[PDB]
Amino acid sequence: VPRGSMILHAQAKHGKPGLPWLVFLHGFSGDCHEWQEVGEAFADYSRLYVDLPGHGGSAAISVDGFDDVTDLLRKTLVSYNILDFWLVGFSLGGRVAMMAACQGLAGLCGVIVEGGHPGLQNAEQRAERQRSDRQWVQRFLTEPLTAVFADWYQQPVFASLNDDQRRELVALRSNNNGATLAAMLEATSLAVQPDLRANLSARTFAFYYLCGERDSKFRALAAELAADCHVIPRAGHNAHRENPAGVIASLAQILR
Ligand SMILES: [Cl-]
Ligand SMILES: [Cl-]
Repeated sequence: VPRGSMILHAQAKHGKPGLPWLVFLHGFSGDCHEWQEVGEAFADYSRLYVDLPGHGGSAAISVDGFDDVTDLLRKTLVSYNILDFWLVGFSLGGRVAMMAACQGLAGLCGVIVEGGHPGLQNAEQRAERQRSDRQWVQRFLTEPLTAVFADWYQQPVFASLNDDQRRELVALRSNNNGATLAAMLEATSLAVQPDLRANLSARTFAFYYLCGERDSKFRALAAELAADCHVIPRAGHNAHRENPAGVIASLAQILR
């Protein structure tokens, strides 16, 4: 997909005529396949597996911030003539879903966020996240992805995984490019995101949170939100990966 393309790369699967679209957004280092094992259990719905800037088929697409991401995501929906849709976003894709929904997405039915940070409480928290993400960026601009992702999947957010799940994940995310990953990590960093709580509290849309039972970090952040939380048993931060069945049951509760 060209570097100057106005619409993001995505894989579409049509469903029943009367049903809305399920627009799936992956997390950092993922691609449009991420939500496919869970999404393909909702064959009645039309499904849109979007590749975010610096990821998958949208890897040549460089963005400055959430403003560019939202604009591109909006234009991508116009491309598939999507008028009624759900934004289902995981972690980074979760943050791009709340950031986009909060700045107007004509035709949104609701936003389903899985382990997506609503935003840091202040500028002091953001300044220290900038510091941290700049170190991460530097590793993605100098080391083989295999070596970077080994330490990536060792962060306290992934503590609940075993070495075999990590090795499987490290190998999968290596199928990327550190230069585009580092630009998208910097352009949509949590250090540049505002605290979206007051907007989510005054939201015009429907909002639903999913969390892995072992994801203590994002379970605590969800408790602060006036949205239903669906805690997924025997799963960590990536609940749709560890417990596809658990997450399918949560989506049915919400949609059907
Ligand atoms: Cl992951
Ligand atoms: Cl697994």
